[PDB]
Amino acid sequence: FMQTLWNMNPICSCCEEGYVTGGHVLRLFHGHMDECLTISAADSDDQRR
Repeated sequence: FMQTLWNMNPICSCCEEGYVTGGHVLRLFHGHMDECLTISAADSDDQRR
């Protein structure tokens, strides 16, 4: 019942089609046909760093 005041602040809004904005998840592909920046596989002693 005690009053706590809150702010309402927008992160995003409507967006033009085919335009990349912040917050989306993508695949970063560098090369010609098939290559991407990846992290090492599970275990394999690389520690995924």
